[PDB]
Amino acid sequence: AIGYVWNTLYGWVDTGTGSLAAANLTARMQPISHHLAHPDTKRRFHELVCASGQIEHLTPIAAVAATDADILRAHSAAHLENMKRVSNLPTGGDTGDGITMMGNGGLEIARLSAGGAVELTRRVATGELSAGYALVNPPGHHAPHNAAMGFCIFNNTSVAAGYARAVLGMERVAILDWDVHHGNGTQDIWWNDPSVLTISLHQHLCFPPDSGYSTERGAGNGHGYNINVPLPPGSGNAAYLHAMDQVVLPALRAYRPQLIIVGSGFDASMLDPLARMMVTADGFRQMARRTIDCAADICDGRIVFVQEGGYSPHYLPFCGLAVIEELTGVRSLPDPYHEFLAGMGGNTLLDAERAAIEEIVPLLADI
Ligand SMILES: O=C(CCCCCCC(=O)C(F)(F)F)Nc1ccccc1
Ligand SMILES: [K+]
Ligand SMILES: [K+]
Ligand SMILES: [Zn+2]
Repeated sequence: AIGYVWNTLYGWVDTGTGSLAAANLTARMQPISHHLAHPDTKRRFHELVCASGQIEHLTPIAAVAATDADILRAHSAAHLENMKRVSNLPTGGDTGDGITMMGNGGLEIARLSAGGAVELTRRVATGELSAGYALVNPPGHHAPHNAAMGFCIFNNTSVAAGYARAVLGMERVAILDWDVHHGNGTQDIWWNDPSVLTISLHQHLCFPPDSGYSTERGAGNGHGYNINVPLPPGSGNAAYLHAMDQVVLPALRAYRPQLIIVGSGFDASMLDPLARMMVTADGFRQMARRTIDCAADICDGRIVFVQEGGYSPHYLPFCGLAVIEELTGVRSLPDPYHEFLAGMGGNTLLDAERAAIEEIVPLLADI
């Protein structure tokens, strides 16, 4: 039994008329119909899940709105009120950073997104479901304790981990983030806390700026329980898999969490505009396979995938379907881009990719 969350409203997120920042007449930034982060990309993933027949092998899980209490396990009271404030606006607006807009009443979607991750987590921890994928939107991993950041209103995976901790009585949770951008928000929230291990693989210095160095390791009792794996631009399947086997899986095995949550972004894909990595659907399949198999060994298979980024409306759906096919064990479709992307490279571990991954190995000893 594999849980699956999609709520119609995830496809209704209002990203405005700009590309990234707002449309801007002085700067001569022409309005456009599809902002980089337009919800269509993730809706296409859902429709592919359905049209492929994969949905026949899933157990649909209705999202429940994250309460104020759920949100406060990961965020400050000032953050929550500010988001209520912004959501009350006639056309809503920018949440603070200039690129993260909430539409009017947008808070309802932000609660359903966080809440989808919570509900899926609850039913897996219960033993109703062995595992699941929550295809939520807006994403979560850039939102720190006290802010919205980089399209993220609330930190979905941290709301879920906070629920696993406080309500389900779990002692140890791991959050593995393979969205191509640094999970700065998740790092921030659990910084001082050894009871949540946070692992981020990312393109070095992609987003946020000046963030996600390997020297960011947590603090206090949480020192040694934040792991960053910054990778050079151009890294593909070989680099990601090397990183899985040499860093991620050993970290997880050393840590012994009771639940693995995956911040699952597909913006490391070969065709993504918002990074320069070369991962293909098979790369993501192989990453999902190894993490699921790891979960089966160390925490009775309790693994929850939660949607993060990815900006290719053409390719993301097939990267996403590959991960769901690994959960259900049922293959629906080939990757119709495979032969096209195959010759492009990324499948060889380059010396500089190896050196980047080898820098993190010593950190394993402190877990
Ligand atoms: O770099 C950006 C774009 C942010 C990229 C957003 C990545 C978000 C995700 O993939 C996720 F949605 F959070 F998962 N903006 C920016 C950064 C610094 C100065 C001015 C603008
Ligand atoms: K990441
Ligand atoms: K931590
Ligand atoms: Zn991203």
